[PDB]
Amino acid sequence: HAGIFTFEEPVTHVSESIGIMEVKVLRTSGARGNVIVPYKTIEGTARGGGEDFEDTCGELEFQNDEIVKIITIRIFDREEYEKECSFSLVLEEPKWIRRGMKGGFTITEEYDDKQPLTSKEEEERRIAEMGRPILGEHTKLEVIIEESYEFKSTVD
Repeated sequence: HAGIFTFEEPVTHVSESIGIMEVKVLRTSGARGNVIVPYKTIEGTARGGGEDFEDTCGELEFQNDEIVKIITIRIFDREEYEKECSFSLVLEEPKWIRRGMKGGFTITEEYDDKQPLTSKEEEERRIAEMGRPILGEHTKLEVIIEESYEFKSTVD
């Protein structure tokens, strides 16, 4: 189906002393199957590797629209020195797995170990990919941390 996954808010500012932050990945259209939604933390001005934040890259399991997933990022209690440290988190191309649907099942048996599904030439590959789950239009999560940040009205 046309799956659309996006973050709650594209910018979140959190405390250094928060430990773990929580972001829900929302599904605009919904979910109906078994959808694996990968994500990856982008080191902007903040340093991963356990310095300011713990970088996290994994894949979330969105089966049905009923459930929601949360990305838990480790924010370290780092009282270093004032930086403009922020990191972004983005969602990767989500994949729809069989058995979670009804009637029509995409039996992914044509896959190539290098990277693509369509390991052939352009057999309407773009149309095939347009029939794959995607993310929202502009979906990024800029997570901002450091001693003394400004808390704006983050409201929905």
